[PDB]
Amino acid sequence: RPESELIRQSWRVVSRSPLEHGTVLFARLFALEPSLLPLFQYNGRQFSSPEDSLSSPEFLDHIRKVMLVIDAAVTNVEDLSSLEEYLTSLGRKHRAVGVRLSSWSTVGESLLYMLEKSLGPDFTPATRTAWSRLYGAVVQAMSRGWDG
Ligand code: HEM
Repeated sequence: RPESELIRQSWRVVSRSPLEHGTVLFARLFALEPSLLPLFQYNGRQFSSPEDSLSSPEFLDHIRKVMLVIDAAVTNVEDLSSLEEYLTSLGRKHRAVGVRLSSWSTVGESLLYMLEKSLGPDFTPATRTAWSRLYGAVVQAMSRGWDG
């Protein structure tokens, strides 16, 4: 695939500094869908504002976890079937946390925004298409966690 190469090349730029980039992803996400903010319940407390989340070590650790799952998907882009069972359980966990299926599309748009802003001119419509497809496939596996 030429898509798989576009993904690997674009990810190299981002994975240089995963917290900085994942911070962008989450800041964008809460800008679009502020109702996701209460789902992060560290020590039984909710964040009042999006900027509160950025001072939480647990929240920042979650950004790292996110970037690592995406790294795994990129590493396995040629065959994502090997992550399917893991992603299904990840889906189930997030359903339990309170993430709705519809919110995954917002996460996807936030990921695309982060890529667009990091790559600028290098974020070509083919790169965008490749990432939408990869992310779509991740979500599809995760959505198998919603059957019950
Ligand atoms: C709306 C988006 C999301 C919300 C509200 C959310 C919320 C949470 C919460 C509350 C936890 C449990 C506490 C913690 O470990 O920090 C969690 C765990 C986790 N999240 Fe997310 N999350 C989101 C998106 C994602 C995405 C997109 C990924 C990866 C693609 C991801 C990967 C993880 C991982 C790997 C864990 C640890 C799961 C485990 O093994 O127990 N999360 N998430």
